[PDB]
Amino acid sequence: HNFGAMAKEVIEATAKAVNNFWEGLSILEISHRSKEWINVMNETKALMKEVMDIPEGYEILFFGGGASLQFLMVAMNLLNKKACYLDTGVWASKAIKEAENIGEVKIIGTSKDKNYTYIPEYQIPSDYDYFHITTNNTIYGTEIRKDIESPIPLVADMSSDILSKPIDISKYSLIYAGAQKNCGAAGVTIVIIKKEILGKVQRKIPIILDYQVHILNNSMYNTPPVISIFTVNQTLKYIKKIGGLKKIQELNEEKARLLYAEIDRNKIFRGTVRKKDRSIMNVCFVMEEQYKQLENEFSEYALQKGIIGIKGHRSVGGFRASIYNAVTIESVQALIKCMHDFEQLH
Amino acid sequence: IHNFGAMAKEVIEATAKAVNNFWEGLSILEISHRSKEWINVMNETKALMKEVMDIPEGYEILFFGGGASLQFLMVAMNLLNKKACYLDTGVWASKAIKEAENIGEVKIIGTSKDKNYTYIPEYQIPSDYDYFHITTNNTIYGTEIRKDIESPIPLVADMSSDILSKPIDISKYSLIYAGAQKNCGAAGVTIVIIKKEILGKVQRKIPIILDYQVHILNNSMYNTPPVISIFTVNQTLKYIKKIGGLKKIQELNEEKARLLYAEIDRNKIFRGTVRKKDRSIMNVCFVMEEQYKQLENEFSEYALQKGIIGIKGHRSVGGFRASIYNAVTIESVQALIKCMHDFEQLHTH
Ligand SMILES: Cc1ncc(COP(=O)(O)O)c(C=O)c1O
Ligand SMILES: Cc1ncc(COP(=O)(O)O)c(C=O)c1O
Ligand SMILES: [Cl-]
Ligand SMILES: [Cl-]
Repeated sequence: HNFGAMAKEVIEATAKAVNNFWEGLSILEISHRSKEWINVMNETKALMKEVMDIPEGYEILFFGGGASLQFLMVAMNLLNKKACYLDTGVWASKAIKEAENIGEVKIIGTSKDKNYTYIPEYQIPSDYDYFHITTNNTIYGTEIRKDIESPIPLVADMSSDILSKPIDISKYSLIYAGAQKNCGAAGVTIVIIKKEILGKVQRKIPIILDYQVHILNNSMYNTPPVISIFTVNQTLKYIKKIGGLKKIQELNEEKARLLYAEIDRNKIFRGTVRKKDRSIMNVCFVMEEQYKQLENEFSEYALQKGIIGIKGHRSVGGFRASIYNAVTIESVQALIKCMHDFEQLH
Repeated sequence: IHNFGAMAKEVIEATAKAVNNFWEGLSILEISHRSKEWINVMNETKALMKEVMDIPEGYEILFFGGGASLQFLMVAMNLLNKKACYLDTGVWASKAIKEAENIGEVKIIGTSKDKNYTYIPEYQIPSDYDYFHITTNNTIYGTEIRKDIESPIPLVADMSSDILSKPIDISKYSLIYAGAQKNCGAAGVTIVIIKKEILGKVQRKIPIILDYQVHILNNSMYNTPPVISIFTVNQTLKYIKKIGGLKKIQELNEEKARLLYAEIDRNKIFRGTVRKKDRSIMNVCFVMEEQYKQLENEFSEYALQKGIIGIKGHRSVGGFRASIYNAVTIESVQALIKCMHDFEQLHTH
């Protein structure tokens, strides 16, 4: 019924563009070498600059594949001697592992000890090539709050929180996001990168994995993921129309605030995650121990009521409500009402 | 208007429909790739490709984001242990070779670089290399390979510009791949068809995201796949089946090329760049005769005024290139021919 929604303006625009993008030609059949497309590339780049307040010295790239390709690219392009990572979840852990296959990694802090229910403390050593974080840990519902000011280059996987709120881009040397959550449709990954960090690795880098080759060719070194890039272009237009990332944040903060209040009020349920590290985007909650056996009964009940895709990833069990930008206040209230009624029957 | 670029209309409409409402009011852009609705598409696309292409048992089908260039690297990382060999028949072939050389030892066993890749060289395949890589249709130069290739070592092939233009004997190949923006689908997806028993034989470490095994173990959803581009491949396969398979698709293409080459050869304004026996049926390259060399630009503008678009050659050849993908109609080819025939800069009657 409702739970991975994309804004409707963006769906309609995309469909329109499939029927007729330019002069009768479908967006699926135009050349990516044509000027019509190059213009979209550049406007999308200018839109992301505007909407996110990207300063000078940062390049914007679009890659096919996902955040996982970037786990590798980050390491191959910046890990010369050694790099450090914060282990806050499945995605953080998968980044760390890919990087370890390339060279030396120090894990400077982890919350693996308590099923990643919290964000650990850490001291950033000043002699590593870069420091990599995962800002929203999608599976465990933790996010990072502290304004991070790294003495070395700061790399961040924002797959699950890019375009949910404004950020200070200048604090980061490289930001990336698989784009299927907020931000766009499956098939594209965004990379925003402070060019001056490249060129400092003695290892050879394959051409297709070399950020410089991509920068020099404005992300069309080879065929880019046109339609997914288009959906990013529209999503940026909609965020601007509706008054920017300040506003997007307020609506999200609210949606999360209601849902966490319901979780905490309701005796059937409890949030898994420490209050202070609670993510605004992925809201994880399990059955109270007393009602543990009702877990499956409630899934079926939510499904009967038209709520879909709130099952947690396996490792945590319980539930996870992913409150992406395009999920409405109304879809959140119907969850709350489903949870409330579940409590009142028991 | 006549369109060198066209996608079949059934496929465009189906994709648009699926963007509005794929399943129970939800757009294909908003469903979960972890949902059963999507998994079913993944599998039906796989079963369709198996059916339509007659893929034997022991071959896996994978879908990758990115393009054929990512596969240049994956191929080498997954199969080049000691050394491999390549045939140099063009820009794409040369780019594959280069990426592979950055990984390990490559013997280039034949090249047509000597004559601006106007022909397909002879070669002897050495039996002690890990694999032999070819580019079956050389998109920029308009050559394709004809000989039925029977390799004594694993045969890898970049079919980006000819996949789904005709039936092939899949059993001859150990790995086939295709960036999919030319016949078979829309930009954002690359197909890989792979004989699984060739994997596992490399001493080098392979990054997880580049390891074909990890992908196969997860049915191409090790991570988020390119959903919409995969859907367009799913529809393209349905259309090919409806209209009677790859045998039919071939006849129509062979015809379209046959007409256009006859016109190129008949017309004194123009000449085909490529040796006759190696002529590609997909990418038709032709330049101005030397006598009419200065008319090159005048003719581009003339074609454009007449509604023909995107026939300009890649820089390295100049001249022209008519890409006669499956979805380009006989009628669009005739209007090119009629445009060419209106060479009254000569006064032929
Ligand atoms: C924070 C985070 N990082 C990385 C990924 C992996 O994304 P992809 O499927 O684009 O490789 C995801 C996917 O959900 C995610 O939420
Ligand atoms: C034969 C061949 N190989 C490789 C490529 C590169 O594919 P991609 O742009 O999908 O990297 C192309 C692009 O046309 C091609 O025609
Ligand atoms: Cl996670
Ligand atoms: Cl070529």
